[PDB]
Amino acid sequence: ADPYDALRRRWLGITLGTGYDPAAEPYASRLAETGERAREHRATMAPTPTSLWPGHPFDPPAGITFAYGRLWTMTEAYVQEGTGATGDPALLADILRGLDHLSATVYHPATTRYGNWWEWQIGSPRLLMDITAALYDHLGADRVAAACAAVDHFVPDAMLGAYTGTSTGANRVDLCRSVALRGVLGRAPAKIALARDALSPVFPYVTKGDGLYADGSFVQHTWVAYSGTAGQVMLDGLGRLFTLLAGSEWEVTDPGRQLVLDSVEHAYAPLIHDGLVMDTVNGRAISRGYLKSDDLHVMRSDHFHGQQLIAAMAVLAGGASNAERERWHARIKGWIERDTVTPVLTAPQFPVADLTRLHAIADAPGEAAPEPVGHHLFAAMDRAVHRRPAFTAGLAMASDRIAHYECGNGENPRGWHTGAGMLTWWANGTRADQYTDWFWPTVDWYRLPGTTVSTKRLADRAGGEWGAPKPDVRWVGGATDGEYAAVGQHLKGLGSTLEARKSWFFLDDAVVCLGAGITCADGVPVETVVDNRNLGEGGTQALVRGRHWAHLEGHGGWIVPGGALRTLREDRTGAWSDINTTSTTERRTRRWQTLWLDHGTDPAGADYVYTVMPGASRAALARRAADRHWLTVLANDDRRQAVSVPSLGLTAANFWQAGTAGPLTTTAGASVLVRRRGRTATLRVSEPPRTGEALEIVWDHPVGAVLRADETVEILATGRRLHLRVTPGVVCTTHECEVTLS
Repeated sequence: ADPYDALRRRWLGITLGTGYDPAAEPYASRLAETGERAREHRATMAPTPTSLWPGHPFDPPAGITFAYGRLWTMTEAYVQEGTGATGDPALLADILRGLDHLSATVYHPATTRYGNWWEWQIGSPRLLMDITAALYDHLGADRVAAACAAVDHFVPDAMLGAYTGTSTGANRVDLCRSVALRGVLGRAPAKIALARDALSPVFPYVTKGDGLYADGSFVQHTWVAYSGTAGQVMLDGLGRLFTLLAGSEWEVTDPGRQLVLDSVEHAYAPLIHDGLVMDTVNGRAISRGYLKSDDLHVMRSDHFHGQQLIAAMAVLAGGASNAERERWHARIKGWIERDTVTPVLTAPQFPVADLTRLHAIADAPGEAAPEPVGHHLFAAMDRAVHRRPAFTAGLAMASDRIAHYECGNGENPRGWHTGAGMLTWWANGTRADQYTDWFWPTVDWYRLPGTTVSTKRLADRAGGEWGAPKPDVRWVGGATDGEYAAVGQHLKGLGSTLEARKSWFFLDDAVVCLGAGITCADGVPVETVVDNRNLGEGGTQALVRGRHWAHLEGHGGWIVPGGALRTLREDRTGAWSDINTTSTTERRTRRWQTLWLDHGTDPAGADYVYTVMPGASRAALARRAADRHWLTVLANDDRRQAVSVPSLGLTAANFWQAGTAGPLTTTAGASVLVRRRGRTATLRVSEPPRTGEALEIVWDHPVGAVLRADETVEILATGRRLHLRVTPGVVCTTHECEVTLS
């Protein structure tokens, strides 16, 4: 009918959800809880020249936002079925008095802003608009017009002008949201259109600093890999607006919008496993667990963050094409089926609108999609993710672009080595709670899985907060064909003289890990942590040691040739408060199985070889341990590290400098993957140092003719050898060339 009516109602569908049964669980419990809190706020509401609730003053301005936040909850009790206060006139009268009092006292066009800009331009107006929308029919024309004028005053048009300062990224999105709503409720088309338009500069990929990158990475705080939690914010915020405006005269039509939509499968989905989103992209938030300020007592964890990120995808899906919706829902349905740790459909933190969208997804006909097999290298944030039938793995590195770790606001004080080549993993089709079940509050932060560290003692927050500490290196990245990968990290340890070359070769049922050039002058032992597994409370999983191997029941195994493997099993006790000033002091005990290699004190060019086989059975492990022809280490030194795997027709090489490994030669630091498939071979090369200088590769193998090659790849010779000249760019893109053999 009317276009403003269609938006208002669509927004209420988005904010409150639609078409569920308020008498069914879990809705019924969420609605009752909103009722119960609304009664407590109504009982305590007390209007005075300086507050609306006692103890929350209007200066500092957080007191204003705090007041609107409670009137919102009161509104929800008013409009929703099953709260035990649905449609109660006395509750209505109290929301009114509270709104009038804020309007009359602080939040109006005569007040010149004080303190934190965010409370006036984001916190408060986003709630005022939602209240005005939910209570549109009960508020009268003067209140509606006065809410609009207040928004015009605190968020003028100019706040949607220059894309800078407090008006970028998530801030820009949330500013548009208020303007858009003010347009809808005040029936002002120009404000809607300005909201629509001011979304545009959020769409393009960035190439430095905060934002989404073309390769799918997502960075925040300038240096910190942050897809896990900051991604939730950008998808939910944009998701709300794309959905609101879809089908209307102000629908987003900017072709950039496709980069937002593409991000769901290209940036976020690969970091989601059976419901969790990987702690390698959760920054300091890995340390929260039970928050002291959280009255619902819901543990933060990789699953909790995953649930939020999944919910946000389900929001954006109303703003996408049909074909997109049907792919995204199929993925979400798969996650909903596989997450046995924190059941998505009954997650306690979900409000009913999120519950509604996720149940509609689970109740629809259509595939539950499995996570596809493959490899995603997020080079711009130094992250990799590998999936095979037997397991899922996530790797965290650090470079001159990406912090070793973030600490700040009293969180994550010991996260120093989470960037030191940390290799996290899950065995597929087992409960996916390895990092969820009080992993972080109990772990030994000096022996994170996969890493090489000096055992040197470090202070809490060593290196500085907010992602200040970055190793002084360039070569961090790799090459992939979307299925297998050569990844390498030139490591300088946090707060240490440690320097090391670490490589990972992600194969079909294993990751082969090579290290070389391990050099330290700290005066203390240096370790490589072959693994460190949380076993849960009182775990009795058998550890069996053949081989040069060990196998951990329920987990997988490790092959370490040349012996000297150490192991320790021990119980460790801790509390989230040990790693977060804002978390509770409740304690748990967890048992741990830790494996490592001891490089001695002051190593000078030490090295290692090990293979981890996540998810492997005992028997698969004993056979691979006895098999000495499946893998050849072609080179393992500080000039180059390289493997040959005949069963995959695979040659993989990290060149730390010009050199030769097996049949490959390069003029410069490069990562190279060659795959031979009968009569065809594909070559992939990237340049992780990112100098962008042209480099040459020679593959000593007879090749017939070139089938295809990227523009950036020049063919210098075929016949007896293949000789390429690659102009590689500065973002560690993998360049491709496919040739017929021989």
